[PDB]
Amino acid sequence: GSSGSSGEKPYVCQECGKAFTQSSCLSIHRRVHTGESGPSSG
Ligand SMILES: [Zn+2]
Repeated sequence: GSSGSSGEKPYVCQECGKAFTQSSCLSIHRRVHTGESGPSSG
């Protein structure tokens, strides 16, 4: 379900744009947030 208000899991990465169902997740994420990705893939 969804509510009609803001302030839902403030922790939201912007570099790649990935959310997390749990908390204190973005923390460890930033740790392994090195390198980039492009359309070119194997
Ligand atoms: Zn990210």
